[PDB]
Amino acid sequence: RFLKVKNWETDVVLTDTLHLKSTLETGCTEHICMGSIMLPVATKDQLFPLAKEFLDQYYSSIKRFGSKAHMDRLEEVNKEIESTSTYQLKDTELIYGAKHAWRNASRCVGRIQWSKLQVFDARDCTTAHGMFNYICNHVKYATNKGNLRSAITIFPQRTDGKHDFRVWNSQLIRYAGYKQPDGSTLGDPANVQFTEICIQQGWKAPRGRFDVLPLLLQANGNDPELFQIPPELVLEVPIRHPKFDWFKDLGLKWYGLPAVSNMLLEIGGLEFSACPFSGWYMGTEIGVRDYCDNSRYNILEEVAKKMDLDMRKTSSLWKDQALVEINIAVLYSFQSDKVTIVDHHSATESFIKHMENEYRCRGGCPADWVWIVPPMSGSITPVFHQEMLNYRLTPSFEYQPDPWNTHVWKG
Amino acid sequence: RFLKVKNWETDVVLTDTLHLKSTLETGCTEHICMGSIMLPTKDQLFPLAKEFLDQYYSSIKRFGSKAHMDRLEEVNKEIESTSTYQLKDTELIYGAKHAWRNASRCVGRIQWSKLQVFDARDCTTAHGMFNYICNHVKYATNKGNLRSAITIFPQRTDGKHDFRVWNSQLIRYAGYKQPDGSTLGDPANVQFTEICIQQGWKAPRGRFDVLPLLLQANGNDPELFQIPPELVLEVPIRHPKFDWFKDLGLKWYGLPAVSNMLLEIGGLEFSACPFSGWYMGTEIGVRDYCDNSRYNILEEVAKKMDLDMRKTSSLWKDQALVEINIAVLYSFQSDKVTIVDHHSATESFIKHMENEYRCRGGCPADWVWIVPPMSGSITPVFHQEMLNYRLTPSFEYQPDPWNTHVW
Ligand code: HEM
Ligand code: HEM
Ligand SMILES: Cc1cc(N)nc(C[C@H]2CNC[C@H]2OCCNCCc2cccc(F)c2)c1
Ligand SMILES: Cc1cc(N)nc(C[C@H]2CNC[C@H]2OCCNCCc2cccc(F)c2)c1
Ligand SMILES: C[C@H](O)[C@H](O)[C@H]1CNc2nc(N)[nH]c(=O)c2N1
Ligand SMILES: C[C@H](O)[C@H](O)[C@H]1CNc2nc(N)[nH]c(=O)c2N1
Ligand SMILES: [Zn+2]
Repeated sequence: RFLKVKNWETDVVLTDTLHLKSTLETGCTEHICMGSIMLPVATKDQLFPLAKEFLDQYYSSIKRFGSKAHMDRLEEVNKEIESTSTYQLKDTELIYGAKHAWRNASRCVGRIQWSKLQVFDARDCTTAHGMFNYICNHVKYATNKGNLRSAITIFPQRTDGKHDFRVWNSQLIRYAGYKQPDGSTLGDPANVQFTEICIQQGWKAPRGRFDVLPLLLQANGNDPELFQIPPELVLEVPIRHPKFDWFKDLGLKWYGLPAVSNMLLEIGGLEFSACPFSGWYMGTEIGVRDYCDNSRYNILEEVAKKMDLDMRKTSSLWKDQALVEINIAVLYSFQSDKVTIVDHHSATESFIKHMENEYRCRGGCPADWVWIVPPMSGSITPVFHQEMLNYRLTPSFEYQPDPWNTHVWKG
Repeated sequence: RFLKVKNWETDVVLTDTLHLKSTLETGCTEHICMGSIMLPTKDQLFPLAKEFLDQYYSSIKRFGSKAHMDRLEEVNKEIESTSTYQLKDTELIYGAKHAWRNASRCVGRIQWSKLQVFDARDCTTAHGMFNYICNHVKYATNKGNLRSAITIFPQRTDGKHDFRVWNSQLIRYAGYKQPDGSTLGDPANVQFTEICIQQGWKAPRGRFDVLPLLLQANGNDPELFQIPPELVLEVPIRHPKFDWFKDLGLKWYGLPAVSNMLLEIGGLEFSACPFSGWYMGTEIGVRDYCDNSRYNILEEVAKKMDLDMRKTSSLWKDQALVEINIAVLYSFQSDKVTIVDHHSATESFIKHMENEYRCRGGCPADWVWIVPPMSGSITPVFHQEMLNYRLTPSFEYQPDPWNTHVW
């Protein structure tokens, strides 16, 4: 079956055959679409077929499908599975696997870069202190004094599900949130819970509006342990505006390195529950979501007062006006300090080129329109007008429950 | 069976049971989501009628009463004899209100039960259609105090005697391809404009020429008609801060009136059913004015604003977008023509959803369409999970008649 997608701005039609490979479920049915729903121990039995499918993919990618080396690898993995109930990936397979999980991430607009990904193999790691060291090196390499480089660090795979490696942080770098008795929140409201957990684990909170959180690291199923990332390793950018001199007095800053640390990486049926990865920001992530969401820093009102906008009625579009200014400020501040950032116009234009290329060379590109279209100025970006098909390919990045919900405390 | 939808900003969770009454297919499968694809007999007619009549009689709390069963036998008999049937006026009104209620891509549904239904099922000619349409336009415009309305022409018979309005909307602006190779006026209507000209329309060849109506009655060739200009309320576009805004030469019409869709009630097909409401400001200010394949005025406006157009990262397009949208709303408000901004419309829609979940067990909603084409995440709908499914009665798309009609 061939499926077509059309761009309604350019009339370009593309043909997807790749979706035929898709194994997993979407959440939708012939009678209901769950396209806007945010979230819609493996055995020997299920494991070899997952391993085979992955090695067939890997050996096709290197143009050695059906070779002796291909056949020998299948038998060796099969034998390792019957012997030990699991198997170990080669370095090369691990690299290919991690790159492909990114290549397959349908909610990621930054995928044009998928094949430049620095893979750090941390599968010899045994302790939380070892994790902290691996994570510091990742941050330093990825930050690169502002010239950001994509990277992922891969800790040991799940075994019985009782010995998981986890990074308890949702991102490697984030700011604390503190609920006051009067119901107001100081810092980032998204991190209130995680911040309480840290404090309870013995973190001494400085209790300001931008306190970088400590790392909370679990190795081999043990109780997690706290670490402060060295501050010379945390690149931050004070936010100012190219025309509004008062913008700086809002006291805003943000960190330069977006690094997601709470996803599960699946490769050939193996589960990597700690696999922190990082790229660089698209401006709207900070300026639209982090600063302007009502449940986040929520600065729209304050910024609009300072611009003296008419706030008596929504139809003055004061919210929209202040929103664009904050986003100019974010981009300007990053560019002036030579910290890599991409604006939403440029990122979306690159994505369309990436998608066309993927359709030609790969037979498709799974994409989640709800997520790809930026949270401001939707239809002035070319992705708004692009039909997309969403489907699940492996290797993949998946969500997993927050560890404080599942962890067995040892004391 | 029971499905939950969460709002991530407010933590409100709703439970959807209404989806279980869906019959039509979505285009998705368990292996693929098509949520962003724009277009994904006697025997057939009776279950359809029975399903419609059951929901009707239940809506007036007479499910399974004497009247209910009686109507079912009467429709059954008429189907058995004539191969079709006729809706009672009450059913036609209910079916139209519900097709709007069920329109998953419409953010304006809080208003669904206040719809004026004009029954035009006695119409026989294009001149008659023209009269009904003018009456619809004058009624709906109401000197700027807009009122929602639908006019419903005779249902389909053999499919060779279709009533059709060939316009996509009752009121739209002409578009002309030029020697230069550029486009004057609205490029979305270049083809339609040409069909009007090959029908003998004398085009003023301007940037805002109201198109004639092209009306097909009973399967015949369509005929041209000019709407009386005094019936077409228009708004000159000016800006509350920027004096120079007036000089761009911009205006828009007050009445949004979709005229190319098909209304399905009880298995009966109404191929001509123009309906109208009132604008959300972004439809004009973001889509009509700023789409690259439309009026595409971004470059011009950013110019008058002396913005830095060197690099995309100065957000010049975004700054200009906002001003333009302020201007559209300001103009309509100053002229007392009903309009709603995207903030107010999406807040009403969240309220409507809450109403529908408690009263009806759900609300079918297409997030890709409900979320405004600007400032998405600062509107509450962005943070609202929605379930999309197809309920009947419904509005459906149909082929452009010029690809189908036999001249
Ligand atoms: C190189 C620059 C990159 C840019 C500009 C970028 C852009 C983005 C953006 C804007 C999102 C949406 C996140 C949200 O709104 O919550 C996203 C999601 C995602 N990206 Fe990227 N990305 C980049 C690199 C990467 C890398 C290196 C990986 C992994 C190797 C990755 C994998 C993912 C995944 C798995 C998601 C889904 C997150 C979720 O569902 O919560 N991306 N990307
Ligand atoms: C009265 C105020 C109304 C507002 C503010 C409103 C708002 C909108 C908007 C913004 C769209 C999306 C159109 C697009 O982006 O192309 C839409 C679509 C739609 N609306 Fe409404 N609406 C209103 C009344 C109505 C009425 C009276 C009906 C019919 C009785 C209706 C039925 C529909 C349908 C069927 C669609 C989908 C059309 C398509 O797919 O092209 N709406 N509405
Ligand atoms: C690698 C990378 C590069 C980049 N530019 N941006 C990113 C996403 C990060 C940063 N800016 C947002 C954050 O995204 C990670 C969290 N994403 C939403 C998680 C979520 C919450 C609730 C329900 C769900 F289903 C999912 C990663
Ligand atoms: C009744 C009403 C009120 C309102 N405020 N707004 C409206 C939508 C009108 C106005 N502003 C746009 C137009 O919408 C009608 C055309 N809609 C898209 C047609 C289409 C093309 C190609 C593929 C598709 F799947 C669909 C109706
Ligand atoms: C309900 C809705 O699906 C949810 O708010 C989504 C919408 N699109 C998104 N898109 C991105 N990139 N990130 C998000 O967090 C969301 N949130
Ligand atoms: C490809 C994509 O589905 C298409 O551009 C859609 C997206 N969302 C939309 N939303 C509305 N309200 N109107 C539209 O025309 C569209 N276009
Ligand atoms: Zn779907």
